[PDB]
Amino acid sequence: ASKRALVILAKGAEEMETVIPVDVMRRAGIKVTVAGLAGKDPVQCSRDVVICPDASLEDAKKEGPYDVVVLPGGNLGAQNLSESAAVKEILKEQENRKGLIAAICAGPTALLAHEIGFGSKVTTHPLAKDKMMNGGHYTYSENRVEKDGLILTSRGPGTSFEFALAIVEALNGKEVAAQVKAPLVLK
Amino acid sequence: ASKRALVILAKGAEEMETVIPVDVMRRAGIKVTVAGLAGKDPVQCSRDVVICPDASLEDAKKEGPYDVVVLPGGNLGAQNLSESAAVKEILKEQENRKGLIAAICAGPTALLAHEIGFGSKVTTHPLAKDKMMNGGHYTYSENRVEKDGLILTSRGPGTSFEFALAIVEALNGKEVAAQVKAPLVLK
Ligand SMILES: *[C@@]1(=O)C(=O)[N]C2=C(C(F)(F)F)[C]=[C][C]=C21
Ligand SMILES: *[C@@]1(=O)C(=O)[N]C2=C(C(F)(F)F)[C]=[C][C]=C21
Ligand SMILES: [Cl-]
Ligand SMILES: [Cl-]
Repeated sequence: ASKRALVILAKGAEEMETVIPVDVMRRAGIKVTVAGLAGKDPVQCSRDVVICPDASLEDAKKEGPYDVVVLPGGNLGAQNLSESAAVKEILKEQENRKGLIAAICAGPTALLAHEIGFGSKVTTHPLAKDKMMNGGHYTYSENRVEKDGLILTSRGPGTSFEFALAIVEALNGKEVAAQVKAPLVLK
Repeated sequence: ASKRALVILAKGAEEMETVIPVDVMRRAGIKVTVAGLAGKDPVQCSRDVVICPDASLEDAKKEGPYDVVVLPGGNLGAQNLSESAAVKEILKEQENRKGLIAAICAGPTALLAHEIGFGSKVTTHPLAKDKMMNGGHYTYSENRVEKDGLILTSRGPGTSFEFALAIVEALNGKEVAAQVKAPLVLK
């Protein structure tokens, strides 16, 4: 059976951090659901790219659980994710079932907000470190992609391909990740 | 006055090659218009990401000319660009006025279709080389980003940041490109 990914899309999401993982995961044969936090309607991303989600979060939740829950960054997107009780419930469920949770840039700060994965080694965007580290609930890393326990994190738009390929490797294996990587013309 | 970019968005465009340049150019303070080839309606990209354009191409043309015309790739997107008389007119105008033309992945093959920039050194995705080189009208390059005469080309999703930053440098200068680059966490 194909692996399944939930990508939660909120107003102010970083569009590159949303699109790169969606696209790369789909190249890997993962069934990806782009789920609108606010509902079914189009979402205005951080740099004004407007993306139409596949489904509302409310509806996508009914079709869970997923092999990975993905939290894009963007400061205001991450803040919206952090404020959402629906996100909290999804992440708690995913944590309880020992499923992969992936977050990039400021996205990991929603893990802090929802008390997810405490004790894990994590990275974030450099400018989101202090927020993430408030209380010392995680151990900070400067690796471009980091993975500890359930929790896969990464730093910014420029680490999005590495982040996405790490998700691919976790779900579908090293060989599929290498096959998907080659045609991308990565450095 | 701010520089202005036209990004032409067709069905089957590679969404990463569309979003990365739009976002990075907007970070650079460029006024970017995402123009729908087919009209005002949302566009289904190659990997099923749906993007709502800012305007139809028809309308965006009325607001030209632009400092750069950008052609994303995606094989089927590039084919749609190649078949369009409206694209032909836009590119011919841009060429006639000695303005920048930028194209990535299979995007450069639309330049061939519309007889734009013959004689220039160009790159493409490796799998689009033979198409681009039919007739020997260009000189082929394996550089990740190439620039000759009016024509700025690049290879694939994994060269999209380099491509976008080259556009930024051409329009806004080296200093702005470096300022925009740093927070991206590129390697
Ligand atoms: C990143 O996408 C994010 O979530 N925050 C962020 C910043 C910051 F934190 F706002 F400064 C900068 C670049 C990229 C990202
Ligand atoms: C690229 O985005 C493009 O336009 N074509 C392409 C391929 C190809 F050519 F179809 F094989 C592969 C990867 C990336 C791109
Ligand atoms: Cl942001
Ligand atoms: Cl393609």
